[PDB]
Amino acid sequence: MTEYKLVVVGAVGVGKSALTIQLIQNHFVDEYDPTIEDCYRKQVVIDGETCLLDILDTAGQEEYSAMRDQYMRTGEGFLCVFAINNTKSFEDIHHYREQIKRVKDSEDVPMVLVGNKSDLPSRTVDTKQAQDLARSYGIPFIETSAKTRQGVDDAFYTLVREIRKH
Ligand SMILES: Nc1nc2c(ncn2[C@@H]2O[C@H](COP(=O)(O)OP(=O)(O)O)[C@@H](O)[C@H]2O)c(=O)[nH]1
Ligand SMILES: *Sc1cccc2ccccc12
Ligand SMILES: [Mg+2]
Repeated sequence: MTEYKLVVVGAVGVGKSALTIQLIQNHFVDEYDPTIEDCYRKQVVIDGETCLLDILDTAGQEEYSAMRDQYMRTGEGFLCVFAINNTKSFEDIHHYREQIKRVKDSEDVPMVLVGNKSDLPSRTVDTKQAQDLARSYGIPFIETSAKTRQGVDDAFYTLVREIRKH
């Protein structure tokens, strides 16, 4: 059956691991080693079509490695994650976006922009400015909380739809 290869990228601490573990294991893990990169696989059903998701939860020290480049070439879609209380992580999106397009040598790569930690009160990044950036990229924007589950399945499933459309 169909497999979708997803790569979760973004600055350290934005919640890549928390998002991935919430999606797969349905619980919020609050102090997951920042240095661990790993693959999470799970069978799921999406719009009826039964699926295998292969999700790469990236670690920052691997950024310029030959292995990262191969993983990006293999990856079919990218969840580009920032935190809504961390402006720098939002500004880093530009960097990850350009890297993915370069490494995969394409201007149209399946992607979703994710603004995580939506449960936190101290917002520094407006939804509108994230929506504006996503529009400029021509990709969906989904706001999530790995802690509460809000938006998590939508983020990942929407990325699968983006891969289908491609
Ligand atoms: N309140 C809240 N905390 C979060 C959320 N996602 C991650 N965190 C916390 O933010 C920190 C970094 O999360 P982590 O998943 O390790 O980030 P990574 O470096 O992108 O893998 C951890 O302390 C998590 O508990 C969220 O949606 N809400
Ligand atoms: S989850 C996983 C494991 C190995 C290689 C991958 C490439 C791209 C996406 C996900 C991967
Ligand atoms: Mg992590």
